[PDB]
Amino acid sequence: FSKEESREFMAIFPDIVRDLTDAGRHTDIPEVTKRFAKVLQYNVPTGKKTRGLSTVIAYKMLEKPENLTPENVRLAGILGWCVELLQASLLIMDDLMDRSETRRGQPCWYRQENVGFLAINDCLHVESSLYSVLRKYFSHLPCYVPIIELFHDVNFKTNMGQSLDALCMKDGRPILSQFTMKRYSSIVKYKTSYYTFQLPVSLGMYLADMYDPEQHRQAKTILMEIGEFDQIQDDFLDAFGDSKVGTDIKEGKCSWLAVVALQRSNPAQRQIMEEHYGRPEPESTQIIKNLYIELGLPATFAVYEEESFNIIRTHIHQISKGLPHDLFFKIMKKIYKR
Amino acid sequence: FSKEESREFMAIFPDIVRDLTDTDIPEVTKRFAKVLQYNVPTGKKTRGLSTVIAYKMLEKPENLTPENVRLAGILGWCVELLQASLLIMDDLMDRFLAINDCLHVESSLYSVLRKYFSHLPCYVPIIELFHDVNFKTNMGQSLDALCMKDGRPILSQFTMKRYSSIVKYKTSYYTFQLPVSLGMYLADMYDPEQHRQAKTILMEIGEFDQIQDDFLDAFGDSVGTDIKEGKCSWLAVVALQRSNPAQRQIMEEHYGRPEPESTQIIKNLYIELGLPATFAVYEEESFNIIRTHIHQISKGLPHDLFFKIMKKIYK
Ligand SMILES: CC(C)=CCC/C(C)=C/COP(=O)(O)OP(=O)(O)O
Ligand SMILES: [Mg+2]
Ligand SMILES: [Mg+2]
Ligand SMILES: [Mg+2]
Ligand SMILES: [Mg+2]
Ligand SMILES: [Mg+2]
Repeated sequence: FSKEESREFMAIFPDIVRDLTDAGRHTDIPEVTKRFAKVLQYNVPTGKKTRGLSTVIAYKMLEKPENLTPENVRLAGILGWCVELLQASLLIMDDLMDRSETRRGQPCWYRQENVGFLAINDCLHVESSLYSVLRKYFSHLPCYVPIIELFHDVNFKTNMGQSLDALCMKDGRPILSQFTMKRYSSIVKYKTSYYTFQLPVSLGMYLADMYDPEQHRQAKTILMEIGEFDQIQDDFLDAFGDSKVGTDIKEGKCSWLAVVALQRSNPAQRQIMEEHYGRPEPESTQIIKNLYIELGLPATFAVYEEESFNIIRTHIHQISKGLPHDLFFKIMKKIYKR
Repeated sequence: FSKEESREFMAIFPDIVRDLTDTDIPEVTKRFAKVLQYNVPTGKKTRGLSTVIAYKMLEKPENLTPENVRLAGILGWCVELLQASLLIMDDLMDRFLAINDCLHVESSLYSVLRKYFSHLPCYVPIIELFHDVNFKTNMGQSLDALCMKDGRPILSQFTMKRYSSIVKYKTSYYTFQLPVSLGMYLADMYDPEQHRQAKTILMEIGEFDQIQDDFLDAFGDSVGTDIKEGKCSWLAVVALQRSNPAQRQIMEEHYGRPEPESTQIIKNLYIELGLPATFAVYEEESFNIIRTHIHQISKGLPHDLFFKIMKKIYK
């Protein structure tokens, strides 16, 4: 993203914290409002903010140029921060569920002194807070109700994704019979692609007064295809990228690598996965990495990266109902880095 | 609640489960049906039935159609979905329930609202009420947690002002305000002054409800764990107001400890400090104040609704 777009977006965050903690609403409980400021300051504004900024980009590529006022671009930024509020809520909870040590370079929120399982309340609180932001800045606009309904629906779908991911684990141990490409695809769609890709684009559309369910559906078909590649590349680089140190094997994740390894494995190779996948010992991670190398997963990913890129590019050329192709090409180029 | 009211309310629940669960992801949808079935419809449903009663006592008789009473029942089930999300979060904090099931069950009430209410004039006030009540409930949960540090109760925090705030935010908003404000909105009663007048009485009733509960935790016939858990209970707050330095040291030493003998030491102190007699004086004085405020209720609100709520809490 541009320096001007990044700085404009970052300037909004302190106002959202004031709106949620210092707007003279709850003056009888200052210790709680001061704490919630710290919850927001720790968990919301330190990332790359890809999803927030992408909300602004989407809006700027969907709206008529003559409607792109500083005021409307700031509303897009506020919607972006609501996506970053939802994400913060989801990751606070996922870290507690996964018992992770760090997120985005920082100790996980639940590990901070006197949090622990109180992170569940903080998760609910941060997600609830975005609706207060929506009421303040959007209650007077026609997009208000569609935007509220989109956030609640995406929250419900993301929960289905997280729960489906959990149905791949039994008492801390991966259930390898569950590691199918069909279930993988479903996990990625529900758990990540709705909030990562569909939510920013649909928000841009609503702010631009695009309400045609068919325009949203066309955008969704493409964004779910891009989202699937984004998570597959992420899974690949967890094991094969250059040092973030990847822990997906130890964690027993239903990764694209594990799914494709099980498709390709002879019985001896399947037994290695059963014995060593999702185990804590370093030598068990190395055994799984070595099996991924033996099964040719690097070549497999290289072929998938080229084929998927060509299929998505073809599908974007075929988009209709006046959706701008350049937006979908721009999202592709960010994800494929070409 | 009449047999007819209870039975009509219960008949809605299977529809709500089908609405939310019945797809490319049938194994996780089936699981979510079980999450709902196992956690939402069991036990008394006082908050959801209160929403129906509020609507029936607020609406014009001519508008009380079977169809509108069913809409009130659906709003009551939305309150019960929020209750279930809060009981799940409590079960998770105590401990096939998954940690995200509390978030998922809470999110599901907004899908029910969209389904049944999105075309009605009351829709935005209702969704905004749920949004605000959720935020306030979370603030109250956080304030309760600020009364504990490193596993020990912070007795300097145990003030009546903080106790009243905890009860208001954590409990009374969603238990008492939300059912009545829903009944009002469904009956096209939008006037902020009417909601405010109801709120004054409902927060007083909610305060007595929690104080009675706190009293019975220690003094009721069973099994109460407030003392062992170091809870910011009315008994602990008043004990600290009434204690001399020797009595305060007994609280510092024994409040919030795991040993059964420490719970008996604290119960003995509550007896020594006359907490039972203090509760008797409060129950009589609060009953009189609340009855007075109900008789004074204005802005065209019905007395009988608030008397009914008061009578269920005080018996
Ligand atoms: C309803 C909830 C709480 C959803 C969580 C959403 C999410 C993006 C989880 C992280 O995935 P992960 O655990 O597979 O990977 P990591 O934690 O390593 O990012
Ligand atoms: Mg996870
Ligand atoms: Mg995780
Ligand atoms: Mg990853
Ligand atoms: Mg990780
Ligand atoms: Mg109790």
